Amino acid sequence: TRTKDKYRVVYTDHQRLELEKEFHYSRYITIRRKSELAANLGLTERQVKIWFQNRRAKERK
DNA sequence: TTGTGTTTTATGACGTCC
DNA sequence: GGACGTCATAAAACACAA
Repeated sequence: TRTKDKYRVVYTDHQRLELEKEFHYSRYITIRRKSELAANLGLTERQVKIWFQNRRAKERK
């Protein structure tokens, strides 16, 4: 769906920062918010979703 | 350097929506 | 039969004592 002949892609610093800020604001992301964020950062909704899931896991750990 | 231990993307499997 | 949540796990990329 995302993966191809780039197994995984390194997110820019800026992107990462934005995501972190969003996470801090709230740990779950609304569909609308997700859509906005993907639009404004050059990532797919799906990518954003994945990231949030990862981040929650990380927090738990 | 460069091993090697850890972190970041990403997936399928399985679970719960109030 | 979707959407999103967990999780164990693979592989690329990084962090950094040695």
